[PDB]
Amino acid sequence: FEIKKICCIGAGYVGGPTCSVIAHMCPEIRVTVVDVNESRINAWNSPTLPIYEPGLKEVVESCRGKNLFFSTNIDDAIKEADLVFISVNTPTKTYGMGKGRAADLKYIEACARRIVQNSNGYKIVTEKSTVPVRAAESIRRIFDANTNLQVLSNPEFLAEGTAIKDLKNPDRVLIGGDETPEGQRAVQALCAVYEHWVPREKILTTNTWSSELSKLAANLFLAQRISSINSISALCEATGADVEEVATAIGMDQRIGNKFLKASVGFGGSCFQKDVLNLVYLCEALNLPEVARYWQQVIDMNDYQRRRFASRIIDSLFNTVTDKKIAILGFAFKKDTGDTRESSSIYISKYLMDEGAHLHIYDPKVPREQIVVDLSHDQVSRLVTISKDPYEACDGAHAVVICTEWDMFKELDYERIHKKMLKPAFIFDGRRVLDGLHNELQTIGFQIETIGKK
Amino acid sequence: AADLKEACARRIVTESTVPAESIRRIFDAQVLSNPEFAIDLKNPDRVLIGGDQRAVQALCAVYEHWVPREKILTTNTWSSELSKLAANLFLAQRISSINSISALCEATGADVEEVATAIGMDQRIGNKFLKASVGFGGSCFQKDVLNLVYLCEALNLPEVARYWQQVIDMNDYQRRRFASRIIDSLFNTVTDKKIAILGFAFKKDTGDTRESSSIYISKYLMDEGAHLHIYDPKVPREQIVVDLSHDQVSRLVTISKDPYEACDGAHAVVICTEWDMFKELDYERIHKKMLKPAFIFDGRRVLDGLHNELQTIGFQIETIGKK
Amino acid sequence: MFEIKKICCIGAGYVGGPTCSVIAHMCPEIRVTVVDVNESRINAWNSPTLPIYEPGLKEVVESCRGKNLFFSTNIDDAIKEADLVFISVNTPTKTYGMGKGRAADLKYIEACARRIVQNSNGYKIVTEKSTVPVRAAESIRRIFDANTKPNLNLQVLSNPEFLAEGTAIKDLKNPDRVLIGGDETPEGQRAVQALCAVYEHWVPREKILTTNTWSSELSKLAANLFLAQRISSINSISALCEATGADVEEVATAIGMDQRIGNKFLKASVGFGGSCFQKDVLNLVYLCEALNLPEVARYWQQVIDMNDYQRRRFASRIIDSLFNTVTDKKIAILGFAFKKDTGDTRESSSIYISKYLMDEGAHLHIYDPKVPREQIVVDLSHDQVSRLVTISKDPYEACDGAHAVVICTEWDMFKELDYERIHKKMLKPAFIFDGRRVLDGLHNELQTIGFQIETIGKKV
Ligand SMILES: NC(=O)C1=CN([C@@H]2O[C@H](COP(=O)(O)OP(=O)(O)OC[C@H]3O[C@@H](n4cnc5c(N)ncnc54)[C@H](O)[C@@H]3O)[C@@H](O)[C@H]2O)C=CC1
Ligand SMILES: NC(=O)C1=CN([C@@H]2O[C@H](COP(=O)(O)OP(=O)(O)OC[C@H]3O[C@@H](n4cnc5c(N)ncnc54)[C@H](O)[C@@H]3O)[C@@H](O)[C@H]2O)C=CC1
Ligand SMILES: O=c1ccn([C@@H]2O[C@H](COP(=O)(O)OP(=O)(O)O[C@H]3O[C@H](CO)[C@@H](O)[C@H](O)[C@H]3O)[C@@H](O)[C@H]2O)c(=O)[nH]1
Ligand SMILES: O=c1ccn([C@@H]2O[C@H](COP(=O)(O)OP(=O)(O)O[C@H]3O[C@H](CO)[C@@H](O)[C@H](O)[C@H]3O)[C@@H](O)[C@H]2O)c(=O)[nH]1
Ligand SMILES: O=c1ccn([C@@H]2O[C@H](COP(=O)(O)OP(=O)(O)O[C@H]3O[C@H](CO)[C@@H](O)[C@H](O)[C@H]3O)[C@@H](O)[C@H]2O)c(=O)[nH]1
Repeated sequence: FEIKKICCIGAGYVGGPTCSVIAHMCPEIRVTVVDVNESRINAWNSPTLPIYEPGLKEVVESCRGKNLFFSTNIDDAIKEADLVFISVNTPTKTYGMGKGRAADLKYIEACARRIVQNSNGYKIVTEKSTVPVRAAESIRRIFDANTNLQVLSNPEFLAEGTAIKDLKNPDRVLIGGDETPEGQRAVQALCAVYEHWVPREKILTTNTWSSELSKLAANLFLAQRISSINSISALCEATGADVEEVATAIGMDQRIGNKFLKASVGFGGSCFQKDVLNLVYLCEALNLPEVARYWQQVIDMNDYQRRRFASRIIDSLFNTVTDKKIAILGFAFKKDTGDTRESSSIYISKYLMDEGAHLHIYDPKVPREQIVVDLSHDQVSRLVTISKDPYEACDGAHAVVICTEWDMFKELDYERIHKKMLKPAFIFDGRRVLDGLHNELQTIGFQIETIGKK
Repeated sequence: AADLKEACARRIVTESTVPAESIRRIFDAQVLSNPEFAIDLKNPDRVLIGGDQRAVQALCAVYEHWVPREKILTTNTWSSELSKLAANLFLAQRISSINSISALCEATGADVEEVATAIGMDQRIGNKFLKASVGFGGSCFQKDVLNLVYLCEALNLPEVARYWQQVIDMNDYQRRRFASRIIDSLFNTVTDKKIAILGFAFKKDTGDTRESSSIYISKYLMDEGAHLHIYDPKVPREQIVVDLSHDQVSRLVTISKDPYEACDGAHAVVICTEWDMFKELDYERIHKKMLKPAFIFDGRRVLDGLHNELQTIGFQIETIGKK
Repeated sequence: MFEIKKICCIGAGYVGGPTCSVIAHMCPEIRVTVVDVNESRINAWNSPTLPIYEPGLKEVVESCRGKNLFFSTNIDDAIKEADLVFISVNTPTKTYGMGKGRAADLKYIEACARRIVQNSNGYKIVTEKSTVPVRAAESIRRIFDANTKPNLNLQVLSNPEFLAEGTAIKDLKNPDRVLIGGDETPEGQRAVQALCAVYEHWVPREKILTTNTWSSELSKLAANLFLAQRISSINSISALCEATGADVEEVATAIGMDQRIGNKFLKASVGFGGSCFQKDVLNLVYLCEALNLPEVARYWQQVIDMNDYQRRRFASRIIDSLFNTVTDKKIAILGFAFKKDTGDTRESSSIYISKYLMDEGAHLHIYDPKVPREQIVVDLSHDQVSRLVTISKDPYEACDGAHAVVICTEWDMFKELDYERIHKKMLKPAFIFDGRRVLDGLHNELQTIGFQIETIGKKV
């Protein structure tokens, strides 16, 4: 049967865009996006959405109330839907066994049990959340216990900031399901939904475990690249080579690809580190410590890169930063989003705060309450100010610290900035956005240090 | 670490894969970089040339006969020497990463071929050098990782040193757990059992055996006392003897002239090189003449699909990245 | 040519105050102005009760306070009037962030340099007496080269100090040597020579060494290294003595008679204290980890670890002889200063021994002849103090009913106590743990009296 009603438990960075794009593409399907956070739902029904995603505002306003809905009423959405997406979060457990390593599956378990408490007849439950391998066996055991529901895997590959383009023109779609009769009917049903706008060559079908594991493996390879090119940047700094030339060189070899080779202060975002940690913690239970400590190097290098960079700043400021004003330009974890999950800016700020530095922080899309929240747990009242515009942040600053590649940081007037900074002045370029702009800054008198230059 | 023993350099008074500023001091008391990346010579992805200036352009002038200036990259010399290494790093690291994934698959019922397929369709990742195996071989890869590791130990960059050292370690793990897998399947002992080793080259379509995983699987099985019968189409007999020597070799190694005679009375067939001729073998013939139960360890994913036939023929088959 | 006639010293502490009082005493024709932010301190200098205890200091200060020696909170005006500016502030170990517990906190220095280049014009010599990491001057030079003014020409020197507390006045008046470092340029050597001219009034010329800034800074550290290494080395031997039957004092004598080794700083102890020895080693250990010298770092780290071991060994001997329980047991701590003839407590082994016994729930009664009472209370805090710490007005009150007497500071008076009397009112068995060897030779008398006496480097 053709899927006519779709429910998505979890209206976050996945459930919101992914269902907006399903509705814009499939006008004969009813897509209700639900969530327990009533303020989140209400924001999804607002002129100011709860997440900044380019193109997302257009897409939502094009369907909300035609076939795109956002509701707090979790039950009826499931009861009447033909397909329930699970797109809830799977953080790293902060407690109990595996604290700091294992993924917390309590929010998935919550969906699985509310689905069966609120549904009759035939429905397709799809796991889009990034789970461990064989987690779809767990939903199956639940459904075969409190007894007709099928369980599928359809991970997402959207990266935040480019989520709309990536959802309209995906490299591939991954659908994993049972190798049974009942399962292969449910898979080709989900294919039908995607086939409205994804070509069939770019829809990949496998079994449940191979799918759950492909998502982790892909994120490992991606994260590994960054760390790999990040490690080269420290190599460059010690041999006077240049990480951008080396990266450009590496990337011309077609078998390597030219993507994901931009050195940086450190990868951030909701998923990479938690997924790597997840896979490592998987490996211990499976008695696979080599695989475990192999991928663990992807995290160690990231942590190194951030620390090395944080120390770069303190060392250069004549080894002390207590009571010194420093500007942090960029708090989002990447450009063109307002998500600050695991942003390297948190980790540099927290390092600089431990030295007693007074921070002035600016970011175009990140709301101030998030920064205050991210930097706390007061120490924040004393040391952290949040600036309305950048020139305010650098007024009387000893140093300018760029942690996010917002294109506008080139556009700044460093003549003006230099006139009002304490002397001597420094710029610490954590994203290489200022390449080529050096000689200017050098003549202006700024001392410019960046990732991958001696 | 790099055996730089220079002998090329001083004789002169462009490059090899090196860690050139030593040249400019010998010469101080025309030095560019131009490393290599088979018959690849004809349509190179890119031609690397590094210096400090018309000399880069003389060497651009020579390549330009068949490579367009778009595909020719000039840089400083340090960045040229580094770029050669880091490429091989990223390449070798892809292989070790996918090898690590295979172990994961074997323990969870995923297929490394399905997982690699899904991985590589991410254009950012790219789908080259993602075919799991028993271990990467060849002159440059392991040499180049170690070389860079030493270079890091001597620049006080141990975080970096030990990060890339995992590319070697995981390759070592992939080779030993395969060997360990052969031995465990044959009831924990392999002493005096004939085992057929199929394929001694490091990749297919070469005679090159340098650092071939076949060397290390064979040596592992030699430490147990297995009777190895080795056959490889192009690798010369005497190179096998030399590669396993340093007597242990004479007591345990037969170099067979064809695969069917090396598989006769064997407990296991261990495929280490991806020669296509191994796919086309009469495996129903092999199995009648092998001891029972017969085994096939496919360290190259060359028997994919044929499993049902082989399994029904009565063969017991184990392959990388699929239980 | 150029003569220093006005000296400002930012920092009125154990260095700034004595070094300037001596300078002023020997040079009637130079105006020495010692400034500090701490108004309660400055005011104590202008009082008859000086803020620190140094034998002879009260004499030297009173000799020229109001004539050519002054103490003022007016940090701004002294800078602007001075021909020479001493930076003499503290460089503690960072208690936070990167290098916590290792690296030196340069914030106070950096504060001086910016306040100097703000409040100053014309020609001044900026001199770094505080103990800094190698190259720390170079940071001051850069601060001056970016915040420059018309006709401002601030010169930067290294003039490290070697006085020991408890001998500061004697050391400042006949120092083994003076160390001055400056850039090997025209401008620097001018300023180097102008600082020599000052010291030349009372110090022999040959004893005035001139080097570059680095060499100067590093020398101060290395000397402090070599010094502490001797203590930790003899303390190491003392351990081997209690295990073998040797006697550290006998061994120390035999060692120091070799003139290549020399016979000073071989007096084994519960462990070295004072503000500089531990931090200066750690500072250098930290400095090596940035210089990619891991072998040198761990070489010097041993000085600190041996001293931490000498202390904890002693604390454990006490606790073991009280059968590993000390709860509510009275114990007398004689000596809280880090050496005799001083009020200073910074890093005094007495603190650490008191902390080890407070973790056992003992009732400590502490007596010191010079350390002020609230200092001890501060030093033992961060109430555990309320329940466990009494501060004694005299040693006999401190030993009244005690299980043990722990001598930590070699105050000459402890050796003269009425130990017959102490013993009568102690609980038996009645221990004396001598952490300073001040009671050697009284072992026979103390033993017939009934005391259980133990000491560093003597076998039990
Ligand atoms: N952010 C990204 O780029 C991508 C993330 N993923 C994965 O997709 C998942 C979704 O992550 P995000 O959307 O970024 O996180 P999120 O925190 O923004 O979304 C989770 C939402 O689900 C709601 N929720 C949780 N449990 C619920 C329950 N029992 N009932 C109803 N609502 C519930 C929460 O209130 C929250 O608003 C994660 O597992 C992530 O690893 C996969 C691909 C891309
Ligand atoms: N005490 C000793 O035996 C010797 C120490 N040194 C070195 O000399 C330095 C001075 O140490 P001490 O005098 O013993 O320490 P201290 O703590 O007694 O003296 C420092 C004084 O400077 C004041 N101060 C700090 N920053 C200031 C500022 N910006 N403006 C004005 N006043 C400020 C403080 O309030 C304090 O009164 C240390 O770095 C030490 O390593 C060198 C030789 C001997
Ligand atoms: O060359 C690069 C590329 C990325 N980054 C950093 O990597 C982090 C994450 O970037 P990105 O990959 O876009 O993060 P996400 O937006 O979370 O997307 C990733 O994680 C998602 C959730 O697992 C997957 O859906 C996507 O495929 C995957 O790209 C950011 O902080 C970037 O600054 C670099 O430093 N250098
Ligand atoms: O998907 C793959 C691809 C290769 N391999 C194995 O890994 C090795 C790769 O060898 P190969 O790449 O052919 O080695 P070389 O022929 O020495 O050349 C490589 O190393 C050179 C030196 O670093 C570079 O110039 C080349 O671009 C690079 O392909 C072989 O043993 C293969 O069997 C796999 O296991 N999976
Ligand atoms: O043989 C000895 C000598 C000293 N100490 C102890 O070691 C510590 C240090 O003693 P001392 O050297 O007098 O301390 P300071 O008074 O701080 O002076 C030292 O530290 C100063 C600051 O760096 C330097 O200027 C001096 O040269 C150097 O002697 C004290 O707690 C002593 O009890 C011993 O245990 N055994």
